[PDB]
Amino acid sequence: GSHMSPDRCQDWLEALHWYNTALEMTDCDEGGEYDGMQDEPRYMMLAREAEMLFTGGYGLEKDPQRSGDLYTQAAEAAMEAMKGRLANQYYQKAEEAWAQMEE
Repeated sequence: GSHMSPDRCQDWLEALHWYNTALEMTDCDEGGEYDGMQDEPRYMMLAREAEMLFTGGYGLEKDPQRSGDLYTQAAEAAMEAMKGRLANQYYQKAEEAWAQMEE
């Protein structure tokens, strides 16, 4: 191969189609695919803040609600960036965030 490319363009639809109800673990197969990603990834920022809202971050109080809202937005931006694995994980984390309120 020349360079790992996001040829898994259908995988993010597939991933979100099967859903991820928090407690569903996946392969977590997120390595490094460099093709078409000519953009400054917003989903990492959104997920980083979501993480700060999840476990408590730099001046961010833990809030499962905002945490999931940020993770769901992050998943949108992730699946937008042809990265289904990230979208799935962030969605998995969004579900976990709210699941913590019913546990």
